Amino acid sequence: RLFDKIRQVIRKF
Repeated sequence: RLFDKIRQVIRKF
């Protein structure tokens, strides 16, 4: 969901 995107970023931070 809209979070699937909030997860990717974590990869960056």
